[PDB]
Amino acid sequence: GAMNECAFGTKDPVYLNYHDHVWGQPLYDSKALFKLLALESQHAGLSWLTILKKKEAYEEAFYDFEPEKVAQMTAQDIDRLMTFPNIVHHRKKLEAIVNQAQGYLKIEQAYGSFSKFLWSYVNGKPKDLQYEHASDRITVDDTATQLSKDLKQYGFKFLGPVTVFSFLEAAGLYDAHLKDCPSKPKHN
Ligand SMILES: Cn1cnc(N)c2ncnc1-2
Ligand SMILES: [Zn+2]
Repeated sequence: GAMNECAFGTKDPVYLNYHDHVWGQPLYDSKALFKLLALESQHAGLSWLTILKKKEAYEEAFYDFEPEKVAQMTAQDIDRLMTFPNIVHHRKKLEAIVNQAQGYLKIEQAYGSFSKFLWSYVNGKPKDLQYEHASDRITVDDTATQLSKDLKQYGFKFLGPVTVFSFLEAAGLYDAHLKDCPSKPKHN
């Protein structure tokens, strides 16, 4: 039915729990948003479920994505992570998270809150994309393109427009659930 169409055809409870409890569900906590963003940056070349299943390994490797701690990681820390089990052993991908954490800190210095910075891109409330079929879905748009360009100036890496669009859907700044999906959030 609708949930199958909405949730990328999966019957995996890990992915379904993610669909129901995280994906497209508005998230306002700054450190939690950073986490989703950093995980999205690890996707390219792999399946998304692959990254999802590596989440706990990443949390251990990156101090539960606490940006103050991640931003201080050294080349020697990355050397160590290249053989840490069950994260993606892609050196630029791992280095990118450290750079992202530095950029988060710069944003917070200028704007107070990474969450307030991000939510501004949708005027403070979730944009319902109003999809009816999975075939309606696009992979990038103007807002994601702008946010991608803007993050670069603060030192974020591995976050192109398509990747940022995926993050907006995941964080619930965009609601990409189908109209009849039982997990579609209510809006006001
Ligand atoms: C298919 N899919 C579902 N959820 C996400 N967060 C994703 N990121 C990249 N691709 C994704
Ligand atoms: Zn859904």
